[PDB]
Amino acid sequence: SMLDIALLMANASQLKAVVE
Amino acid sequence: SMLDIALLMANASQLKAVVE
Amino acid sequence: SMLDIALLMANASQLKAVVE
Amino acid sequence: KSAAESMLDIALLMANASQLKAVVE
Amino acid sequence: KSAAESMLDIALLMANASQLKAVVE
Amino acid sequence: KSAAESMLDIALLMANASQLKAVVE
Amino acid sequence: KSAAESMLDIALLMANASQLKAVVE
Amino acid sequence: KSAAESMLDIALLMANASQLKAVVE
Amino acid sequence: KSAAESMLDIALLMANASQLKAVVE
Amino acid sequence: SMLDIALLMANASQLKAVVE
Amino acid sequence: SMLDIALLMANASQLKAVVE
Amino acid sequence: SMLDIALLMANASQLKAVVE
Repeated sequence: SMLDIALLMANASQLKAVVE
Repeated sequence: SMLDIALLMANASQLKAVVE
Repeated sequence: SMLDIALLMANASQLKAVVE
Repeated sequence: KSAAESMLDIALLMANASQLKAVVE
Repeated sequence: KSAAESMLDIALLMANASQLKAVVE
Repeated sequence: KSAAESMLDIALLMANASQLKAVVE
Repeated sequence: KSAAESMLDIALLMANASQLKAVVE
Repeated sequence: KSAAESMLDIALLMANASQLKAVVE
Repeated sequence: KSAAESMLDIALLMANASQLKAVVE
Repeated sequence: SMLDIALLMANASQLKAVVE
Repeated sequence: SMLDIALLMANASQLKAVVE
Repeated sequence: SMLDIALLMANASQLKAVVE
């Protein structure tokens, strides 16, 4: 007997600007 | 007996700007 | 006996701008 | 000039009603 | 000039009603 | 000039009603 | 028993770029 | 027993870029 | 027993960039 | 000159339960 | 000259339970 | 010249329970 309700959300934002 | 409701969401945004 | 309801969503946005 | 406008979304709606009646004599 | 405008979202709604009746004699 | 404006969100709503009735004689 | 489970959502995404160049000599 | 579970949401994302160049000689 | 569980939310994200260049000679 | 972007969204949920 | 961006959202939930 | 960005959100929940 087991009733897991495991549930996730996630975000991400990488930004590698090499502006001269 | 097991009743998992595993469920995810996800986002992502890579951005490698080499603006001169 | 098992009643998984595994289910996902996902997004993505790569952007490699080399604007001069 | 230039431009690049992206947009994108996801929706989800559910009414799951799982049910289990494991029985052993 | 330049520009790059991105936008993106996720929604989710649920009414899960899991139920278990494990019984052993 | 340049610009890079990103935006992104996630929503979630739930009404889980798990229930278990483990019984052993 | 009884039950009445309702759920409903709205999404919206925009990139409006209005622009006006009113000129009078 | 009885039950009445309601849920409802709204999302919105924008990148408005209004611009005006009123000029009079 | 009875029950009435309501839930509801609103999101909003913006990148407004209004701009005005009123000029009179 | 006018550039309205008027725009709406709306929800509603009436519920008149007379459960005895 | 005018650049309105008027825009709304709205929710509502009436509930008149007369449970006895 | 005018650049209004008027914009609203709103919620509501009436509940008139006459439970006996």
